[PDB]
Amino acid sequence: EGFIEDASVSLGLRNLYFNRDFRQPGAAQSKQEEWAQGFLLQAKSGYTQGTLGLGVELIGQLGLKLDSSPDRAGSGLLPRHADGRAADDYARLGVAPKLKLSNTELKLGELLPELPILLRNDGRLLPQTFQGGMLTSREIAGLTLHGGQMRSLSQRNSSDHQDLSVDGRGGAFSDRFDYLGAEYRFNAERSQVGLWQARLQDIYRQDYYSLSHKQSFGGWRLGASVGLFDTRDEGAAKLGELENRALTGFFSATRGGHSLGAGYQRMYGDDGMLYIAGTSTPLVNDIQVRNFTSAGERSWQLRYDYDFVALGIPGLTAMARYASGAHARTKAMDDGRAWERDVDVAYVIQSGPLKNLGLRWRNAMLRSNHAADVDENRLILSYSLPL
Ligand SMILES: CCCCCCCCCCO[C@@H]1O[C@H](CO)[C@@H](O[C@H]2O[C@@H](CO)[C@@H](O)[C@H](O)[C@@H]2O)[C@H](O)[C@H]1O
Repeated sequence: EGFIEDASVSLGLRNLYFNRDFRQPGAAQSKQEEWAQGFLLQAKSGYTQGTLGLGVELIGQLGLKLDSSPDRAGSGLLPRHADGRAADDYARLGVAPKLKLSNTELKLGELLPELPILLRNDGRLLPQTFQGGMLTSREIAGLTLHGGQMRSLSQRNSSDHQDLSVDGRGGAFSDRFDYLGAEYRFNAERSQVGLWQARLQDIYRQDYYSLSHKQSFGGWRLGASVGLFDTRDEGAAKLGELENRALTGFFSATRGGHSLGAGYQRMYGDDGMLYIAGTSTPLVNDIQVRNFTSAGERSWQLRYDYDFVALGIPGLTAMARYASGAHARTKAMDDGRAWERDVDVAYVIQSGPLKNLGLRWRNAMLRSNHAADVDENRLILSYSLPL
């Protein structure tokens, strides 16, 4: 009578071939080329009856080495020993109790947060996870309030957890990551304004402002979004004084399966974008291999999408984008330039025994006069088994 009625168990399967090719010689390491199979166990109970409902969730991970050689092993699909050898496997299991009162919900334990201020990475074999507690509340129509504290994370290619730190810096760690968020949706569900504040204890404080609108016009579906991060050092300020403002925004137009979109992004201040180690960001140029977040980096993006439904081939989609950056500072030089060209093709079998089986290919070129030039390919096989 509930609890057992809204319960679900799924087994996510991801077969991944990853090949990042470094073009410049001597690159010391010529290549990251690995192949792995991941398993993602997610089991949720429903909630016990009563005004205060209890429930529990479980996240299980298993990554298996299918092919690797130490000369080419840092791909991020697998943990990597000091000898340079990939692990043959790694696993992880976290439980997550949950309470629900009215329209307010609390989860503690192993978490998969997808927050503008803390976006869990899923760019390899197995998801990044966090450890702590999340509150989510929507007692008011249109409004969603967020609060929580994280204490540790587990990176995508690790069984283990570790204290939090900031991407690209390390050295300074924290026990305590506290946030608060508010999100108001209006104009017949079209417009939305967001407000966020996060505090990585004794390292940084980060504000985030968000503005977005989405509206259909006959056959056109236009979308506009703009966000702003403002990050300063905080407390004892272990990384020292920090100073980044980071702007992002795009506009998107879609009609008859075709999508075109332009994006802009700019890093202001002595520091580039500051975020939690290994985490993703909602910045528009956070793309396949690079995210264009170096100090002072100004960048834009043009993106094209097509949904092959219209041709009579549903499940087939294609995407291409070009990202260009300038004025990046890298001790060696200011006016650092880079450009990345991504190509995404995906197919999902829509009928038959193999319904929902998915194959996706991601290809990227990156060239720069500061970053390492790369060519990257990933083959991704996907399927989700309900239990
Ligand atoms: C379909 C997929 C189902 C897979 C389920 C299989 C069960 C998983 C068995 C191993 O699980 C892991 O064991 C690691 C070794 O013990 C732990 O390291 C963790 O354990 C800590 C101590 O608890 C520390 O040693 C580390 O830093 C790290 O956090 C970790 O938390 C745990 O998840």
